[PDB]
Amino acid sequence: LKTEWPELVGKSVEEAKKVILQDKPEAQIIVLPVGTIVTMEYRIDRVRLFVDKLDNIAEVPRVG
Amino acid sequence: LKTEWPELVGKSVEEAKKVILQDKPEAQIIVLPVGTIVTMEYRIDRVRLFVDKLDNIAEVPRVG
Amino acid sequence: LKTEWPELVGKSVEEAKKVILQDKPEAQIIVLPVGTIVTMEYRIDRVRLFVDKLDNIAEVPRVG
Amino acid sequence: LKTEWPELVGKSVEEAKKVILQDKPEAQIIVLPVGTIVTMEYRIDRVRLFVDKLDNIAEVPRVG
Amino acid sequence: LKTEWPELVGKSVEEAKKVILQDKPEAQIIVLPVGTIVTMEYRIDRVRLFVDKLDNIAEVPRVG
Amino acid sequence: LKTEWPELVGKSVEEAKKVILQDKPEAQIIVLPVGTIVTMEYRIDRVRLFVDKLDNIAEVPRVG
Amino acid sequence: LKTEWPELVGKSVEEAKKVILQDKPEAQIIVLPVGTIVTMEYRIDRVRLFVDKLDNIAEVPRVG
Amino acid sequence: LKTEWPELVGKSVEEAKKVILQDKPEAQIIVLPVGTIVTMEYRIDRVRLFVDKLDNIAEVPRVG
Amino acid sequence: LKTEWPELVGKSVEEAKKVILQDKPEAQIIVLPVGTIVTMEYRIDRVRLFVDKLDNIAEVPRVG
Amino acid sequence: LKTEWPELVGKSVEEAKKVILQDKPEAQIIVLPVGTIVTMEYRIDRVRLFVDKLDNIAEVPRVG
Amino acid sequence: LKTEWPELVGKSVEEAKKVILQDKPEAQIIVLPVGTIVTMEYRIDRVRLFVDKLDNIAEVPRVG
Amino acid sequence: LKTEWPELVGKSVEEAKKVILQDKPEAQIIVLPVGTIVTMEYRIDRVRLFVDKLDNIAEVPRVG
Repeated sequence: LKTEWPELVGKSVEEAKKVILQDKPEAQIIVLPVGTIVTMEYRIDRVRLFVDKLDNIAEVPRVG
Repeated sequence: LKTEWPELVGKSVEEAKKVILQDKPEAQIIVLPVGTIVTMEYRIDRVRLFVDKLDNIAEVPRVG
Repeated sequence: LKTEWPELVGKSVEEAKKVILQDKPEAQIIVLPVGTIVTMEYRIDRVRLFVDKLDNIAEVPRVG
Repeated sequence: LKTEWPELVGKSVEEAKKVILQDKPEAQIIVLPVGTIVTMEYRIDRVRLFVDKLDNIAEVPRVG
Repeated sequence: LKTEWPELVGKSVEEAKKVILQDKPEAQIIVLPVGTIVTMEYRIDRVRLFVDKLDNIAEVPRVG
Repeated sequence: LKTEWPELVGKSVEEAKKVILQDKPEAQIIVLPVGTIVTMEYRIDRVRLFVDKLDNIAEVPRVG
Repeated sequence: LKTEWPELVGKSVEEAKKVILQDKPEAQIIVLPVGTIVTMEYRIDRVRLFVDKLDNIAEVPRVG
Repeated sequence: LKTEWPELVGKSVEEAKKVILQDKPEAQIIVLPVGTIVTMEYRIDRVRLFVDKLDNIAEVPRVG
Repeated sequence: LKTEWPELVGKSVEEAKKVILQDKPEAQIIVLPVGTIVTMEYRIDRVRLFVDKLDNIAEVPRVG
Repeated sequence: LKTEWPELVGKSVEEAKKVILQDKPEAQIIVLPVGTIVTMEYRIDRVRLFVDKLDNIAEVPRVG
Repeated sequence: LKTEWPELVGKSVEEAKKVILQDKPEAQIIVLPVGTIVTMEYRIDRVRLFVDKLDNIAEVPRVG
Repeated sequence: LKTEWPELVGKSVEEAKKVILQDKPEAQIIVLPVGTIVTMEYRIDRVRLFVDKLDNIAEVPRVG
């Protein structure tokens, strides 16, 4: 399953959209300047617990 | 499919681990203080394109 | 009760406003670039206490 | 409806928990150092749209 | 005493200025994009002490 | 009216509390490490309007 | 000695320059958007020591 | 007039205090870890104007 | 060529070091808390040019 | 092997691209404003382990 | 040896370039908006060691 | 002239100090956790001009 497009680095948005929609017809393509947000790899086995000063769960745990 | 544990907000790490491993035996549980990183919802239909000043792809596009 | 519009990811502002105002006629719609602020889920059961070096309440506690 | 506790500024965590649980027996109390995260007022009428370079919706819109 | 204008969320700058100057004729109105600075509630009873590694006062204490 | 204590820079928390409570018996004293939050002068004549991409009011305007 | 111009809040750059140069003919006036940098009060009696993990001086101490 | 102590880089806090108080008996010495705040050179001729979206003065101008 | 160890997520530092040194005997292993720095994928084909206001090269370009 | 172009500091993007593509015909050139992201030297011998509160591996270790 | 140009504060880029190139004919002049990056004084005697959780060297030490 | 110690990555502070002081007897060694500050290469030919909204010099230009 193809989930990354390293061949598109350096290419135009127009070329990137054409290639991505060929491989992933349902793609919802979002165009952002570098450094807008810090993306993160999704790990379906991982569950992060964010805890407070007393080691209680402070945010809703979710897979990723 | 259960991917979030809102019932665990306010509970201890020990209780959270017990509940999560019951629902998701393979979970790799990570314990972090609030505010360490900014997590983000994973959207399997979305592909973000991060672009440079000339609208060329600057980072490897990936699903999420 | 509908409080999220995942179907609007990738659509235009114009389409998003039309859909949101159909579902939520009172919506006050605000349009911001990605990464402007870090939004956070509202949890009506939760009360965060922000404390100082001596574990005294430093900000007004509020629900959320 | 009471949703804020300005009278607790300057008091201990122990006193704050006692008062909050009297007013809101279901409260899930989280204790964090000042400056950990930037909280934000929840506005049930507001819907923020976070948009990309081409004014398309980049994140799931939600009430708040 | 009116110190907040929740009714103005979603309205134009022009409408906001008209309403604010009606309620507060002396208002010095400043127009900034979201996320420029992090504003903070002013609490006339509170005095924050900002301390150094040795718990000495490092900045001039002021009310707020 | 005294609202600042420049004479306390360099002194201990204990000395600072004694002086502040003499001048302001109602003070709610909060002790934080330098750099925890960015405080800001309160200006009772000023009203900041935080606006979105379309120059609409995005946050509740308040005095300060 | 006048070192601050609170009367200029809300006025134009043009008006501000005229007033400041009347009071301080040598002023080197710099025009920046809000939030560009975090300015800090200069205290001629204060000397900050910035220290490393072993409590050694890590940066050149200077008055301010 | 001596306003900087480059000879103290690498020395202990104890040695630094002894030297600084010899040169500047009135010094109010503050000890902070590196990176706590971003200090800035004070320029007595300079006046920064921080402006809003409409080029109006948004903060009190001050010398420095 | 193995350059990533996804199987180590959730395991101890001790187990991780043992596995990494088996696969990569020369590894120089560094142990940091999450969120200390933002790491980035190295792309041997890519050359980033960081430019100033006038589109001149402002930093030494390097592969990566 | 040439992996850095210190001779290009101060030159135009156009000149930089010409020189880089002469030395590295496969270069994928990305043009970004200064300060967009914090780049980091790639060290093929190094493996960073990012750990959680309990010293467990929190992110996939990778060479660099 | 002249390494700083305090006389140029408040002057135009054009005037600054003329003066700097007179004093330093080899200068590679870079023009950036305030707040883009945090510059730092170079100290030829200093060597910073950046260490990990176990006090091992985590980055290549360099003079400065 | 040796100005960097890549051979010390992964070694202890004690070993690093011994090696650095052998090569550079005058070194003023500072020990900081990773991510405390963002260091930057010093370029003796470069002069950065930091400019304000009107392209006037806003900070003292210096070599580096």
